[PDB]
Amino acid sequence: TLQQQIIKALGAKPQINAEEEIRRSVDFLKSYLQTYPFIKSLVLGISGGQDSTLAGKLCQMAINELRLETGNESLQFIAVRLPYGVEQDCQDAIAFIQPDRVLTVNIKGAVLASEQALREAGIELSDFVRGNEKARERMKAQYSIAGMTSGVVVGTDHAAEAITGFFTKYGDGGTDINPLYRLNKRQGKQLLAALACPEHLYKEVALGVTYDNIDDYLEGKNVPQQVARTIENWYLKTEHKRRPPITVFDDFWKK
Ligand SMILES: NC(=O)c1ccc[n+]([C@@H]2O[C@H](COP(=O)([O-])OP(=O)(O)OC[C@H]3O[C@@H](n4cnc5c(N)ncnc54)[C@H](O)[C@@H]3O)[C@@H](O)[C@H]2O)c1
Repeated sequence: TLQQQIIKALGAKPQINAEEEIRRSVDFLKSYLQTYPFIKSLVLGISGGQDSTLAGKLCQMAINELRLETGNESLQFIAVRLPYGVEQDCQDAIAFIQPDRVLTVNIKGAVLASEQALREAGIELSDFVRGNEKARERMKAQYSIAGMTSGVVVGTDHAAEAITGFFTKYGDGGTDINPLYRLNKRQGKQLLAALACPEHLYKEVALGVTYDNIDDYLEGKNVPQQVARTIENWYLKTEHKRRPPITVFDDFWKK
């Protein structure tokens, strides 16, 4: 079935062991850094939300262990705050993660400058497109930081986000390494609980579909037809976001 097909593609499991998944992600990050020694930093945008809070904690753990085990003091986890103009949740998240370094880059100026350039070209952006434009400016800032600190950009994408394609293409979807990929929303909460994360940091989505509906679907459970159809629709519609640019050799799009 299509549901079983999606579950397999995203690597989702019905249930997981929190401790095991935490270690899987941490050792994944550690192993990558050990394989490419020229990498000295992990860069991640912090928003105060569940996903980035979890990913941030895992990145700092990976760095903490590597520094102790290798004695390499040049390794660092860099948390980046990317506000659009003008924090409590972000501040609480930062206190929980305890990142080596915190940078704050206000993206408003660049976004306004981009729109002025487009306006002079005769193009006026809608609030909707502006939202994706902001996500791409955030991607730009993180890659510029990575470029100057010999780092890689960590992403927060996971199964509950990938299934609907609810991320900006080459925006927050533009990252180098995604340690949360495979986990659904509630499973992310499970890991945060095991990490003793402040409860208020992790506790609808669209067309009457909630995260519980999405997680149940990903866990192989039976959900209402209306819900299942909406989910599967979003998935098929956004396949282009989960693959590299389309070439004459691809056939996944042919109907
Ligand atoms: N109802 C909801 O809750 C809902 C629904 C949809 C999107 N969103 C949100 O909106 C943002 C995503 O917006 P979006 O996906 O339009 O913008 P996007 O930039 O992520 O994707 C749109 C771009 O992808 C390319 N594209 C579109 N269709 C294509 C196709 N069939 N083949 C190849 N390329 C194609 C085009 O360049 C198009 O401009 C996210 O924040 C997402 O969460 C929310």
